[PDB]
Amino acid sequence: SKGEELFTGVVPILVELDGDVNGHKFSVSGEGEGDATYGKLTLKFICTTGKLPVPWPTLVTTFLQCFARYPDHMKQHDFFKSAMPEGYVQERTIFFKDDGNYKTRAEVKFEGDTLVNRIELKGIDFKEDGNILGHKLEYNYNSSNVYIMADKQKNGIKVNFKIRHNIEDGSVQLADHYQQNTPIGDGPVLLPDNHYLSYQSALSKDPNEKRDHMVLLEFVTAAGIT
Repeated sequence: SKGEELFTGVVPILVELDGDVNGHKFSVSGEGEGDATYGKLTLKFICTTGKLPVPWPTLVTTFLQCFARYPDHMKQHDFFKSAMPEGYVQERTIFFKDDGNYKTRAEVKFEGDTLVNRIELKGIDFKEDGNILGHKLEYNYNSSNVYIMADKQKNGIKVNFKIRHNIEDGSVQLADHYQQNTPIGDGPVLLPDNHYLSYQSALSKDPNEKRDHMVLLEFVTAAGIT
């Protein structure tokens, strides 16, 4: 079985990120599970290399759009599942307004019965005491919309959206995200009509975990096509 069928149940997820932000190197491991039928992800991330040198909320968007719930009438527009199990490559630049930038490359594919997202992230030109390195961002998340359109020129899609990280003084740190996805395997794939994914998310902590970590729950629904 392969394609829009592998996500009918709960699917285990793995995340591996090796990072370098302004020369500060770190690694994060995550695990949990997803159920695309309900548009639900549940993940816990632990920084295995010590103190995370950037705020957890700045990595939420980095840490599985294949688990979006697409309505039946939108089900023929779900690129992410249509590319599975071969998977896709995910690339981003994330521009933090008046601060540094992130660049990410990720691989999403089925390894056995587990979906695995392996990510590399490098960040540069961040201020030593900016909102990111100075840990001035509130630990919370707002509701966002993620806009998707086809990029036929690359046999993939182009995606962009803008996240708004709340700062402890009531101001906002903006993060302009630009992303494109192309399949990892060589083959057909579904290219969508213009549409968006509606995101809601929640961050918490595990009271019994001694290490720096993040527990994350996401709800994802496709919309924008009538």
